[PDB]
Amino acid sequence: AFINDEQEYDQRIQYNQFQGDHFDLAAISTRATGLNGHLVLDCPVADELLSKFPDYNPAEKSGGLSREFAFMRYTAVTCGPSNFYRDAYILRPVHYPIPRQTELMIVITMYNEDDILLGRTLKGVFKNIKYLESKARSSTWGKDSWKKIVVCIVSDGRTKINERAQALLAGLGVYQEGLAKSRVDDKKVQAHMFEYTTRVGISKVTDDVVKLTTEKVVPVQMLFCLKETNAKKINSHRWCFQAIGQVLDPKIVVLLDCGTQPSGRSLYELWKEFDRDHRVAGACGEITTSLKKRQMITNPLVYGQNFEYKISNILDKPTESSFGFISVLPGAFSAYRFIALQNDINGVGPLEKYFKGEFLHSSGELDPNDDEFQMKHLMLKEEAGIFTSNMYLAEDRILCFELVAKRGCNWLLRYCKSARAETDVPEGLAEFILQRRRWLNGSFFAAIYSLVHFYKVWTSSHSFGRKIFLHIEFFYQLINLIVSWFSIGSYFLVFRILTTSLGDKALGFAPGKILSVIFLWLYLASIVTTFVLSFGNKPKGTEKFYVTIVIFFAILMAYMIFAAIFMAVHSIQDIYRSGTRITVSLFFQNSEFRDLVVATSSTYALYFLASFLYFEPWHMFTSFVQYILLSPSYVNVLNIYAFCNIDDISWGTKGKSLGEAKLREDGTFDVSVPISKEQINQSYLDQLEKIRDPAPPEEKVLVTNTEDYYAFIRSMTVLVWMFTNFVVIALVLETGGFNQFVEATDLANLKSNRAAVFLTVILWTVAFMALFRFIGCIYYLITRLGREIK
Amino acid sequence: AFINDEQEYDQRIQYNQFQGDHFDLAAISTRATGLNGHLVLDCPVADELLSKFPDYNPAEKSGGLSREFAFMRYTAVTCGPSNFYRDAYILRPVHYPIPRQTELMIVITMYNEDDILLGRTLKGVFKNIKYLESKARSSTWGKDSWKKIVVCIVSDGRTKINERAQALLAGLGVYQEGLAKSRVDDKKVQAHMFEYTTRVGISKVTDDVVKLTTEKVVPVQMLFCLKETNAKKINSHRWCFQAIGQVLDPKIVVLLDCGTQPSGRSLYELWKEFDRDHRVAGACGEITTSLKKRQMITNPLVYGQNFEYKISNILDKPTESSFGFISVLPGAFSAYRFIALQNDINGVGPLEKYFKGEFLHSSGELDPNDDEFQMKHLMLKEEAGIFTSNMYLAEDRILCFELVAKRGCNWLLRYCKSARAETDVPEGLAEFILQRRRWLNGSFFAAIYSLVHFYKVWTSSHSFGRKIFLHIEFFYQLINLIVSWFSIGSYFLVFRILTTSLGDKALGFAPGKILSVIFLWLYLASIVTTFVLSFGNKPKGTEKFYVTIVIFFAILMAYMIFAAIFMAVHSIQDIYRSGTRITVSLFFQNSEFRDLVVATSSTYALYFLASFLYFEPWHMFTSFVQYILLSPSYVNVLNIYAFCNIDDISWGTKGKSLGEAKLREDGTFDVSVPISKEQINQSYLDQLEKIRDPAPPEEKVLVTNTEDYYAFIRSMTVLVWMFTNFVVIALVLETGGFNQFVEATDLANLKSNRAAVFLTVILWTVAFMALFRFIGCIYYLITRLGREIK
Ligand SMILES: C[C@@H]([C@H](N)C(=O)N[C@H](C(=O)O)[C@H]1O[C@@H](n2ccc(=O)[nH]c2=O)[C@H](O)[C@@H]1O)[C@H](O)c1ccc(O)cn1
Ligand SMILES: C[C@@H]([C@H](N)C(=O)N[C@H](C(=O)O)[C@H]1O[C@@H](n2ccc(=O)[nH]c2=O)[C@H](O)[C@@H]1O)[C@H](O)c1ccc(O)cn1
Repeated sequence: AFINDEQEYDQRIQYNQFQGDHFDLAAISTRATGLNGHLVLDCPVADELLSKFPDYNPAEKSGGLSREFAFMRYTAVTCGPSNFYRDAYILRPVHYPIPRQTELMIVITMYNEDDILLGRTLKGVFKNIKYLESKARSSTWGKDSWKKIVVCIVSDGRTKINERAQALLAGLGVYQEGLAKSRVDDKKVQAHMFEYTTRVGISKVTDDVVKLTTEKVVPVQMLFCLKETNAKKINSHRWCFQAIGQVLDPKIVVLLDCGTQPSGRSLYELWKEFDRDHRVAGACGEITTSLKKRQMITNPLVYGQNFEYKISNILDKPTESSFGFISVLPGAFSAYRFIALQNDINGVGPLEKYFKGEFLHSSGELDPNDDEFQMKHLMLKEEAGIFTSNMYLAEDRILCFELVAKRGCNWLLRYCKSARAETDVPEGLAEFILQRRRWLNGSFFAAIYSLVHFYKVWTSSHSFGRKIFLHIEFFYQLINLIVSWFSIGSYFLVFRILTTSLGDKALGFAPGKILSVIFLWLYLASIVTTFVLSFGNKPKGTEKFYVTIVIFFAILMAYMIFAAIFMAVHSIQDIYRSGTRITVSLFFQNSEFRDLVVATSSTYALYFLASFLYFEPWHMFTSFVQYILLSPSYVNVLNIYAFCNIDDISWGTKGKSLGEAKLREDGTFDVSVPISKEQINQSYLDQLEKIRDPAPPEEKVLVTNTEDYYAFIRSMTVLVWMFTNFVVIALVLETGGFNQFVEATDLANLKSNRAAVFLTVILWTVAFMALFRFIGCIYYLITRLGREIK
Repeated sequence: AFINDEQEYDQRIQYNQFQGDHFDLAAISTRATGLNGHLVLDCPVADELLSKFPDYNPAEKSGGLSREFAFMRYTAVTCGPSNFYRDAYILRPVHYPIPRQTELMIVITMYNEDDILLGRTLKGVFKNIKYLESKARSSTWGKDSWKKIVVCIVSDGRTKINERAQALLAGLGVYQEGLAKSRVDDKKVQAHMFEYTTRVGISKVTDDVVKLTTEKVVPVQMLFCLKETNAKKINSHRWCFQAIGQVLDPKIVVLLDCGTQPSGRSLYELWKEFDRDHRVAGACGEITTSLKKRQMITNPLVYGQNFEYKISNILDKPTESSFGFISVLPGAFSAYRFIALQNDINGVGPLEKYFKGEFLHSSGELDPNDDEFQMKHLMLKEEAGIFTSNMYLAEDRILCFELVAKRGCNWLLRYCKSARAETDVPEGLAEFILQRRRWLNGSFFAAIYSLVHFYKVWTSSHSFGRKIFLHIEFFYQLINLIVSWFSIGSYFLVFRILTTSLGDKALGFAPGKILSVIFLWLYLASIVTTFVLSFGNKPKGTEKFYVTIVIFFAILMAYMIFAAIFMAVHSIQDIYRSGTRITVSLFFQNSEFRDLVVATSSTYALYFLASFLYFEPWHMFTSFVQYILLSPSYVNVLNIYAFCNIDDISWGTKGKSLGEAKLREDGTFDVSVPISKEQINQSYLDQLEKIRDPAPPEEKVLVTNTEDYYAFIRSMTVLVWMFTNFVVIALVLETGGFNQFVEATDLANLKSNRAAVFLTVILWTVAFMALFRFIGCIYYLITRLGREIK
């Protein structure tokens, strides 16, 4: 088990002086004393772990180690997040005789994750902490910097945590099996907290095994909170913010997920981003996809996701950062300023909005024995509108808007490209669809909520120009939402127009008509099958149907590109045939050539320039084709599945022995039945009276269950989506009854004109959005360079 | 509580001699002795119930009543249906010193039904038994006929049974609360059986209250089997047939449902049907809908259902009875010959097929403690094909085909119109849809199964002509299935053709085009909304959407009828305009007039004649319009909901405390945690070894859950249905890409020709099916009259 930039860190660190502070222990005889009336145990760690440390001395009973390094502390929490601070639950960092002030709380969320992912995450965090320690000419960082950093691991589900990750945590010395207790004082234990200052560092993380060693390891404060029952990531975040954060009172809370490995200096970059400008309240870093042992042709999906991530980080994040409002901060890797998230005195704030979703989106069955029964009952009893009851879709995204548009605060959201983190993307198609469901739903709901409540930014204390530019960004987001809502209809219209154009006898392509008909039939079949499977079955079961649909859509996209190229070439040849010389004006006057070629080429050129200026050009070659071929799948399959499954009904449906006869030694059976005449007569009369009366009306008027409400909401949403898309399609191609209002000959010309107008509109809208994003990223680069010079 | 044809029965009955036979009791001290090692208690009934009887004498301790009338017997059954006969479970009728042979077992099924429905059913049964007793010149019936009849009530769910119905049963004296025991000898009690010979008769059943009296009441044997947990009607029928039937060994088992009130002589008619011809194995009686306090205009749905039932009983049942094979025997009211249902020595038979559906269609989670674990494990372990695993759809319908096409037996199914029963139809729309789901699914699956396995009738020992006529019936059923599969597409095609015909400028109707377009859009919207609601929501929640859709379809049907009439009138006027005189040949040569008018008029005339010849003409006037207006709803809404919900997933998903710390008198908490160095080191080494190895491949290869299988089956079925219907529609109206293969002018003429051909085909197919059924019912009437003369 035990065996270049990192080397620089080791040189600056002495490694000889790591004596811990003395703290009061809890007596353990096996009666044990608990601090403040709570179940607290300070057990000793395995002797071998102590022996590994260089400072260990065989003569010393404990090796001469400090109290913190020698004993691991276990606490059982029964109250829950809401009352954790109210109760006298004291964490070790604040329990020292000299209080320790936290500067950076690194939160890690785990759920049945393999030991490899946790090992990679912990290796990244340890490397970042080592770099922070090694820093010499820093006012805040340097010697004894590890005392200001706390690593919190919140595992979701005691019975769902992977055994190998638990073994890894035990190897760190944080976790011990025997300590955990199910109940205390007839009260259920909601969470189990283990606190330990580990001096064990992960040397390397291979593909199959994890190797940890004690050589050149900086001490790290570890707090491992194991939850008794899984209550989702929102409940995990409630534990992190509402309960632990208040006790620790840290700044710049960093959120991480298992499998995300930050760089060697990324956390320092995030902290510097927060430190330079005091108005910044949230930050995010570039996220990258690993391509170590994945081939270009064997894994098209991975490379498509890589291209998507690179384009996002290069165009979308910089522009939003320039405007000061980021739609989404990646939960996998982001950071928030703690004070900015605090609610107002009135009780309304970003955290309240974020947490309300967990309470509202759940079965209305509250256990009276829970100590949080009053809070949940009050929250559910309150009248909730459409937006409040549907906050669960937005998730973290709501926090960004709530932070920017505060009543009287001046906060901003910023994106830094210096911070980089590597994560693992889902290789399988079913996992990809399941992941994209929530992304799409959250993005749509967040956009709608922000656009509807855009007036809230007026009261915020921002500069007038800042408000004007925020309004410009809101207008851009409105345009993007409108374009995204009509994605499927626009794709179908473009496909139909391009395929039918090949059917014209003017151009010499014979199989055009038959191919167009076959592709239309296959498209309709794929759409219908996708809808049926989305409503009925689970992605993991019927994966092959989705694979076939994706392959068909890739082939169709290839055919569409070929048709567009053929049409453009034919138009150019006709231009030359017409004679009278050729001029650039004539080329730009031809609708076919212009729309089909110029717009797409301009968009590609903008993407290429943006990639080059960021010194990340490879993704424009290695992973472009896969993304282009998969785009129709992105629009159709993912969007259909996301909209059909808006409601996430995780909870199930709903939720005195008469007697016991025991055979005795003899054949007789011991029974207790009525014997007296009086009681039998009384029972008979009671039955007669019970039946001898008319049936009263029920008039239950029960509130009923919430699952019906969310199912209704999802049904209405999908119906409206279908109706609008079909209205647009009927208007463009005269598909419905509109063809009756025209004649045999006028229909063709009118349809052609409408199709041309639609094509030019959509293509130029896409090109203009690309230009907008390009200019935004250019400005981001210029301003970042100028700030760096300063 | 206690207060003309029936009068005739009382006159013939002496009512003075009703002494019961003596039987051995079980000692009840409160240790009580059980017969054959089972928990059996013979408790005394309430003294007032004994006092009511005329034979009661105040001087006598028990009033002089017989043992059976004085004591009620309770038995606790733990084994279940499979092993009930194997175990020494003895029912009172077979426990007498002189064994009693059962002649007619009247089974009643109850599930949270109101006391009113049970009261009506029991009143009907008691009246039938009284009539049988009164019969004088009968070899089998007459004096002491009540000893040959046993009434079995199987209630589904101990905790779901309605309290008022239970009070009614207690008033009868069958049920007592104290006796029931949850467990015996550490074995769960599956069912609770109460046996009593009640002399209490229901005098009348008002709308709100039930009145029972002891005057002029014939004793009735009652066996009330209350099941501990609900396992559906198939499990109830398993209890009735597999377990009670074997012990009683009756003939002509009669099946009834709560709320079905048979006539005063209906059961005698069924028994006579069985007695006259020994080849008959199953029988059914006419079922009627009550219209006492329901208005023609206030309740259109009730009258539509009334018309449907009358037409069914007048046309469908007689023809199938004439052929000797009935597709469905109403479970609410039918009868079966017990010996015909018995399985073969090899273990294959109608009952095995019927019961296999319950076992296969359920969660694959068998409790090892069940005594039927071996049987269920063997059945599930066996390889099951598509048909065997989907038998749950057919339900009772499978029994009919399994009976007719036996390997070497000669059995027939017959329908008698002398037997009549009145039932309550669902007034609400949601209840109607829920009821029709299973009807449609069962009919479709039974038709498919019978058609596929038509060759099984070859080996049956029937006359050659009988086999020929059965094959003719199979061909007719194949045609009916084909017509029913394409119902929605045919309806849409007819609607589109009729609405577009009004758009032609030849006829002077201006709003035709706009109305056609609007109706097309509304039709598409209704279809899409129906599909979405069927997949997503529950009928009870979103009832108003269905109501609106039904109203729209009724309006559309009215408009379609108007359009057809207008077109026919215009065609006749053009015929007159053409000149050259008029002849019947010219009228029958015009496709428009012929197809639109002659076929529909012929069908209506056939229906009218069939109604008149059966002396039931009123339904052709009172309830015809409602059925005509609701037919499109029948085809669209019910069929869509039934096909979208083929899978009935009733079951849910899926299905050691670390320690306990108790605070003592002092502040210390009592805990048990590791103390010794050795155990801590051993645990640390164990964790190191656990993590120090590579991850082995899972390779679970688990069988997985069955719900996915049924969801997949339903998805495939709906997809195939959609594909076939759309193919037909595209072929007829040139809706898809087919229009590309024609020109501007030829398309209109070709579409018109195809539409005319489709209209004539469909209308004449309907007319010919109506004629076939009419001839069949005519033959049924003639043969029944001839048999009556004989
Ligand atoms: C999605 C993320 C990462 N791949 C991931 O999987 N995140 C999970 C999530 O988003 O839910 C985390 O949630 C935990 N979880 C799961 C189930 C539960 O029930 N409770 C619970 O806490 C999981 O263990 C996991 O750590 C990915 O890197 C990413 C995100 C944003 C982005 O812009 C780019 N990339
Ligand atoms: C449907 C029938 C009657 N209205 C009815 O409701 N039958 C129920 C059924 O068909 O299921 C019976 O099944 C019992 N049941 C219910 C739920 C459960 O979970 N377990 C259980 O035993 C119910 O109590 C009830 O007696 C109607 O008259 C009819 C039938 C056929 C026909 O051609 C014409 N009309």
